Amino acid sequence: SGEKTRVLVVGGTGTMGRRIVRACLAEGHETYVLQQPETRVDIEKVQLLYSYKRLGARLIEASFSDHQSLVSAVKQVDIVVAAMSGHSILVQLKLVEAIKEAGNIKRFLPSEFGMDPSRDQKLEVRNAIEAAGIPHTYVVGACFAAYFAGNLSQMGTLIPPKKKVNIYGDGNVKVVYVDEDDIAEYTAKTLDDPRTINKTVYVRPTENVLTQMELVQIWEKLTGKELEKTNISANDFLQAGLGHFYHIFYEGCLTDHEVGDDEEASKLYPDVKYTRMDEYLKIFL
Amino acid sequence: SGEKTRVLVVGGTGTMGRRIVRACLAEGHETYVLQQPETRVDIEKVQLLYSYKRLGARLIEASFSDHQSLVSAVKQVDIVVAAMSSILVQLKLVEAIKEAGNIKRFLPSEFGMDPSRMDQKLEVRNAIEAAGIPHTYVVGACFAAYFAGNLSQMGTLIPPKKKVNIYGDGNVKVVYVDEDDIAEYTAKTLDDPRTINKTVYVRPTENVLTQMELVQIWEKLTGKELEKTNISANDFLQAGLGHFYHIFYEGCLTDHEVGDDEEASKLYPDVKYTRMDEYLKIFL
Ligand SMILES: NC(=O)C1=CN([C@@H]2O[C@H](COP(=O)(O)OP(=O)(O)OC[C@H]3O[C@@H](n4cnc5c(N)ncnc54)[C@H](OP(=O)(O)O)[C@@H]3O)[C@@H](O)[C@H]2O)C=CC1
Ligand SMILES: NC(=O)C1=CN([C@@H]2O[C@H](COP(=O)(O)OP(=O)(O)OC[C@H]3O[C@@H](n4cnc5c(N)ncnc54)[C@H](OP(=O)(O)O)[C@@H]3O)[C@@H](O)[C@H]2O)C=CC1
Ligand SMILES: COc1cc(C[C@H](CO)[C@@H](CO)Cc2ccc(O)c(OC)c2)ccc1O
Ligand SMILES: COc1cc(C[C@H](CO)[C@@H](CO)Cc2ccc(O)c(OC)c2)ccc1O
Repeated sequence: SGEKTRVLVVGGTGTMGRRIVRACLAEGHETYVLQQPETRVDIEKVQLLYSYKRLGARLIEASFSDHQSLVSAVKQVDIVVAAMSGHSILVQLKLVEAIKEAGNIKRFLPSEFGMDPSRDQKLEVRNAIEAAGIPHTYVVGACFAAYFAGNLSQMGTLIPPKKKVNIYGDGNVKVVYVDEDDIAEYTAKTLDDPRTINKTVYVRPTENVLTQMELVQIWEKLTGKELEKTNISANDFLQAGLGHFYHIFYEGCLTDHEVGDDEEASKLYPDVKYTRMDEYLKIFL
Repeated sequence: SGEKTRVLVVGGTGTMGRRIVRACLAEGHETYVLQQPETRVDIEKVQLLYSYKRLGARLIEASFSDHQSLVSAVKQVDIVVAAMSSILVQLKLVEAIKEAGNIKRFLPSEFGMDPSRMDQKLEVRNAIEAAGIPHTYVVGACFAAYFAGNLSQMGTLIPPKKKVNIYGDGNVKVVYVDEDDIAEYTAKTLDDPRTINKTVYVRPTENVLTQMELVQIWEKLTGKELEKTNISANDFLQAGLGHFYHIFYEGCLTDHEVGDDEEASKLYPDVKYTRMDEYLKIFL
């Protein structure tokens, strides 16, 4: 009843935000969603937002250009999660100023969910959070399945190729492919977890640590068709986004440091039966 | 098992199309959704399409610029429903339907004002009828999301807080319909022998309301009256504003009777269509 953590989700109509909204409701949190003036005959945003009320969330109107309305919104919750487009990341600095003036917020989870930026606008938001003394949790370390697994890490499409695939290097660099729904559930589980206050939580579910070639081979075993592979060397991979890609697939930046059980999502929350990539890929068959 | 009508939905990731996909699934039709290539780069579209598979729909890949893929798609079904916007894109669909020869009925992208009073939809209708393709035209409603939830105010989709523009005297009857009900009516009519080669008017009786009636439904829900500013026809100097003028000044959705044999809520009385007082509650 009154036991619930009250969470405000900022960016709740986004790809990752909507998942976090639902994950927070499904965890049992009293879930609030920031409603931005953005009606501009955006029928998708509107109906998504109001679909949340049917599930029991509440909407809080505020505007990022109206400092006191952000202050007013965060004063109604205990915890703030932001999941902005990732100019949107730096918009969170206004959010930090409001949390700081509000004084009531117990934890802020900024818009991370990807490459650890501590190896740039995400770092600027971390520094602001830590400067203001706002307790935080940084959720990092995953490749979104929809942008990297469903297309077999090909670019410019979101579904499996039918005949041919580009392999980056030899495709033996380890990558972390995670269904975005699992990222959202780990986020909902960790945001009031005392174990993860002021920590980085790595989302590295063990069985989803895979090379690209391992991901491709999962697909070939599902379809029973060998794809024609073309290996692309680091140098042929001669704008920033291709740079993100190079750090993941050529430098192994998601897997090159081990992580402890006290800081890895699937060990912290072993009850989350995360989606393996053979299961994830079946929907495309 | 296999006594189900097979239906292909074109435009399945759009506002109406997605509703029609689900309504066909809910009606028990073996449901197919056209999967177009430019879908591949849009994660909203992709998650939508593939979520249909989890509900039991199949996807058919085809492209409008590839006649043979259209032909191959329509040979897998018995009925085709299109819900676009690109209205003229349906011409390619018609030639495909024509060549395949197996389609028992085509429902083109209508779901608004009957164009045959009022253009690109008429061109499509001419092509449908010139090819001898049996048809059903679903018309006659204002989408509740675009006209009811905003109390028919413009530039917003949610109820206003204080002011509201009343058009004329707000005494002209308009037809406000939950898009879900339009879709279910479509799903129910598409294989119904009474509606072959007919126009079906979606005009549920309790939802024939003047704008002022709609506003008063909201005031009874909030307990607050709003500031009303009336706008004369002439101040009503966008071709969406023309649509609006026809609806709220000329009353073009309601200036003509429709018979029970051609009105969806009489044809399909088990559809408990959403009344506007229920529809607006979500905004309280
Ligand atoms: N492979 C991976 O690991 C992936 C990780 N990410 C990361 O996840 C996080 C969320 O990314 P993503 O889901 O793609 O973001 P989205 O593009 O889906 O946007 C989500 C929300 O951001 C808000 N937003 C966007 N632009 C603005 C703006 N100018 N002003 C105010 N609000 C804005 C909106 O809030 P509202 O809903 O209220 O309208 C929107 O709903 C990011 O940190 C991103 O880097 C993203 C890609 C894949
Ligand atoms: N007040 C009212 O009653 C309203 C009436 N309508 C009517 O409803 C019907 C459907 O409209 P609506 O659901 O709002 O449409 P949308 O704007 O939601 O678009 C629907 C789908 O049409 C496809 N599409 C759009 N452009 C193209 C194109 N150039 N080529 C190929 N496909 C395209 C796409 O299908 P895909 O998923 O396959 O990519 C798109 O997702 C129309 O006849 C319209 O006049 C619409 C608005 C309100
Ligand atoms: C994994 O870690 C991160 C991942 C991201 C998302 C990246 C970059 O934006 C995605 C696009 O969103 C790349 C991509 C993938 C497939 C595609 O077909 C594609 O076409 C252009 C682009 C951001 C930050 C991260 O830390
Ligand atoms: C009922 O008759 C029809 C109705 C439509 C929908 C029309 C567009 O054409 C809607 C937008 O899609 C107009 C609109 C609505 C609300 C708004 O806040 C708005 O911003 C100003 C503009 C289509 C075809 C029809 O036959």
